[PDB]
Amino acid sequence: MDPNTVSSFQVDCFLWHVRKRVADQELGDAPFLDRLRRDQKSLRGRGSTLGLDIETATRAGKQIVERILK
Amino acid sequence: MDPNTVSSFQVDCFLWHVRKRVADQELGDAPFLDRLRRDQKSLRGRGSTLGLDIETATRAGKQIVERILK
RNA sequence: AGACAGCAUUAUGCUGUCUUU
RNA sequence: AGACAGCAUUAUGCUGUCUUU
Repeated sequence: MDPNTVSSFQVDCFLWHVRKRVADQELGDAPFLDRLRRDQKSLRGRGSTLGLDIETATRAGKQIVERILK
Repeated sequence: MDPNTVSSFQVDCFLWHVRKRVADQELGDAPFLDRLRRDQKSLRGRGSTLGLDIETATRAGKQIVERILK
């Protein structure tokens, strides 16, 4: 696998999860929710193409984000 | 200000900053960088429409996300 | 009715990953 | 050449915010 393809997928998965939690807390406006829906479909297609699992990639993206924010 | 319009802007600003830091660490693929550029333009337009500053909104988004992830 | 951003559907151009004799 | 996702430009439909008769 191309390293940056995988890391970008992982980060994108984690950031989608963050956005979902924001939406769950009733903080999203209608466009924010529209983007959440579009991006869920996008990540599903990307995940399938890569043979990777979004839930697993989410944990990896969390690790990456935690590293770069310290 | 519509509450969810402002919170969505703040979260989006913070998540853009996170993606920029990911890019700076050479972890982004070309599409990831393409979206970073598009979303920068989008946030500038949204910020201008709202009369808000992206840098200040980034800090608010950080607080929101930290609260959400606790 | 205007400004801004997005989403959906279409077109055209392009980028990336992977497969491909 | 195929699959997937995106970006750019353009068309149409729509959503939200704000402004405005």
